[PDB]
Amino acid sequence: GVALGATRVIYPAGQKQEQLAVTNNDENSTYLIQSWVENADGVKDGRFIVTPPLFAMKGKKENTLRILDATNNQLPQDRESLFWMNVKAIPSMDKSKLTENTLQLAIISRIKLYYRPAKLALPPDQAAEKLRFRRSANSLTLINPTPYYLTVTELNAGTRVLENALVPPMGESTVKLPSDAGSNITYRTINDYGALTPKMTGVME
Repeated sequence: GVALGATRVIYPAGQKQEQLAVTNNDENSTYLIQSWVENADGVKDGRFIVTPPLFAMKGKKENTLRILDATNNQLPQDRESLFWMNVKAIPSMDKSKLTENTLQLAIISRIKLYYRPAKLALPPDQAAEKLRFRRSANSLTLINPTPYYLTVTELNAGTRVLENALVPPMGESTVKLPSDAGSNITYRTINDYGALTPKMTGVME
């Protein structure tokens, strides 16, 4: 819920500030966008700040967020970094001035944000071609123990078609797989421009 400029956002050596639009589907309801960024842990750490981080707008409008460098914290270079760019978007946050703490109204849009100064020696086109896969009679583990982080969208594994997933940092994720799943894997990915790729082949081992 809420129609932000994208469903996924990238900071390719943003080295100033980037942007993310906000719009709505409905045109009656007003919204209160309340961005915060999180250290992949869902802890809100001001390693990123947003500007305006906090606004109301009328739902059918645009109001862009800009998202700017507040890291400076000795981020790694032997691997990259991943953020969650959470937005509580309340369709008008009335009934939150000391009236209990149980206002359900919160379309938390929960977006993901990549960081990459891209100063790793890993060739970023091949990042998706060294994301390994391990198939089982229940699961398909995504294997991103690589330093770079790329998205895998619409994973096809043998005789089955699977969900979108996101990459954990230098680690493995899992999606559902049947007790059939042939030895072909293919997928689309999100490259650093937000370019959802053509159908590309994929790399189990």
